[PDB]
Amino acid sequence: SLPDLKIEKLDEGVYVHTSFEEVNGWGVVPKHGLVVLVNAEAYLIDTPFTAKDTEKLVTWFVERGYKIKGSISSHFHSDSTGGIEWLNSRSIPTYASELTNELLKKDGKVQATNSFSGVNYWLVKNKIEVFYPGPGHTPDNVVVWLPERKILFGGCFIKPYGLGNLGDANIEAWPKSAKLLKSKYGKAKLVVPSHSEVGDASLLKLTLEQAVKGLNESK
Ligand SMILES: O=C(O)c1cccc(-n2cc(Cc3ccccc3)nn2)c1C(=O)O
Ligand SMILES: [Zn+2]
Ligand SMILES: [Zn+2]
Repeated sequence: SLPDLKIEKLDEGVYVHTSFEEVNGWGVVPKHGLVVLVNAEAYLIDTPFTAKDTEKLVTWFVERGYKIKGSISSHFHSDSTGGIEWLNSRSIPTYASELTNELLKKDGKVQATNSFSGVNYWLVKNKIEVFYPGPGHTPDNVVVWLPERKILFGGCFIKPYGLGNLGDANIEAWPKSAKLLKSKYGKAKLVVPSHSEVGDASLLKLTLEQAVKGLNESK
């Protein structure tokens, strides 16, 4: 019924994985994440919704000669963390911020075996960086910057045509968070959202526009 997991090259060493899941009210939801190759090693940027899809993602790169050295989840929702439990069972290092794992704990969900704190964190030095722009889609949402390619994975923060699920959003901080993100990564060549198509740096402007709009319509 749902479309199959999809793995497409985005740039040298950078793939987009897209998994699909029926959520009530949204219909069939695409979820983009990334796989990043650092030498012969693969790093998941977000997991698919499910264990099954996460395992297909892993064997796709293991088949091709890459070992999985780590995954990081950009916020606590299952569309970023759905495969952490499966990864933990395979001894694959999982990462999530302290707050993200805190929110997973409080939801009765399996946590990543590694955490980081602070606004900045290198998953792989000079290759894969994690940055927290402030609350928005969720209290814990973080973006992943790839400095050698100028690719920003915005996750569920980047929302150019609607803010999506507001269940855990902070609509009052989101505009300040988006404006900070827009100035910091304005030279990004590609911007990858969770649920919308890859774009250029204008997706940062549009995300700001939608967050300001969303704040005003709540008053
Ligand atoms: O990450 C989440 O919390 C999440 C979960 C499910 C859907 C989600 N989204 C929904 C939309 C708008 C939309 C409208 C119609 C079709 C597809 C998307 N954007 N994201 C989300 C989310 O907000 O990230
Ligand atoms: Zn979310
Ligand atoms: Zn999402």
